[PDB]
Amino acid sequence: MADEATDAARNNDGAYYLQTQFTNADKVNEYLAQHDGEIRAEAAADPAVVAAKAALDAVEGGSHNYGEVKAAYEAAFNNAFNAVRNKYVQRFQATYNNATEQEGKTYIQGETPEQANARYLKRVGAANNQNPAAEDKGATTPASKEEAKKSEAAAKNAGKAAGKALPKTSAVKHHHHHH
Repeated sequence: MADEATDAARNNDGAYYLQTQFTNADKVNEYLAQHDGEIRAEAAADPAVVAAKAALDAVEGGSHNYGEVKAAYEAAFNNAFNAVRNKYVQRFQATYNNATEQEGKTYIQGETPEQANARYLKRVGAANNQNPAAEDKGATTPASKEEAKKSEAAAKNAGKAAGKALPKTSAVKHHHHHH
């Protein structure tokens, strides 16, 4: 069970270069979306990615070389997914330019903007070797451990009661009384 995968997703604008949808990138995304399956499968079937995941399941948690295989797995994944998506959109546009240009063009490049980012990521320092890795028991926010007891007291004050007094005596007898 040395595997755990919180798939949480990001259906949001994520252009490393357009930073939204600049230029005619809508028709790009439309294709990259329409074939997101074949693209994802190719990227996930790349020798670097299969090997890196299968090595991760053998070194996970933070086990030492973990940081390396983690960085390699990421690098190779993004690398591969970029490379497949790139090669397709490049073919697609340099076919669906039929009108004046790039029709039949076997002999000219195009490059892409994400390609300048993706160039940085290339590692294939393990290959071959593919076994399965997904079983995370869901783990959909466990509000385990939630309580707040408290039980306090204070302030006994400890006042006093009273003083003492006495009535006067009657050290008088008559009030003269002459005749």
